[PDB]
Amino acid sequence: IESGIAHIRSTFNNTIVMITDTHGNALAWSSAGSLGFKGSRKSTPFAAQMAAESAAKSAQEHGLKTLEVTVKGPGSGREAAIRALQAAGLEVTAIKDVTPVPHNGCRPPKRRRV
RNA sequence: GAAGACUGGAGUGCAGAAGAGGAGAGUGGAAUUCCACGUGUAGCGGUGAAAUGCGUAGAUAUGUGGAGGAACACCAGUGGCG
Ligand SMILES: [Mg+2]
Ligand SMILES: [Mg+2]
Ligand SMILES: [Mg+2]
Ligand SMILES: [Mg+2]
Ligand SMILES: [Mg+2]
Ligand SMILES: [Mg+2]
Repeated sequence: IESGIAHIRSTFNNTIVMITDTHGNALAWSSAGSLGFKGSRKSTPFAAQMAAESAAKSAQEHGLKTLEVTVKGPGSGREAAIRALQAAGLEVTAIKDVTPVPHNGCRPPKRRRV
């Protein structure tokens, strides 16, 4: 409405972008798979470019001049989408890293190729 | 072998110090999974490439509460104790 927030999760397989309110309910979303990418083409920064553009440009109807980006996931598609959202008109107030680091909680799945 | 003597071995007392040494009872936070709720739309997941799999009974993402189990981020170092 006036100032929402943007959630992004660009893992090594996909880039999902979110736009919500400041109290945190969904408005519009897009993904690298929604644009027609089949193989591992999702993980590229360019697929994140199209996802970010198509998600920010569809947030115009809701109405938002400011937003903040919360970046989660270890993939290679964060800066691209952050810049694409910032360069569509809405200025990103601040950027945060929200990766879920555990304090040695539960054992991870076994190492690959053994 | 026997009878004595000594303190440089061994032990006791006195004054200090460090420590993931052991056993019993009780509390803490972050995170994974499950459950309920509010917008929320067509995909999510995964590989070198895919498919099986989950998803219009409406998933992923998304904020708010509840349950349970296991291991203890930084400190952390050919550091410490046995
Ligand atoms: Mg002595
Ligand atoms: Mg919890
Ligand atoms: Mg599982
Ligand atoms: Mg949920
Ligand atoms: Mg929760
Ligand atoms: Mg020793």
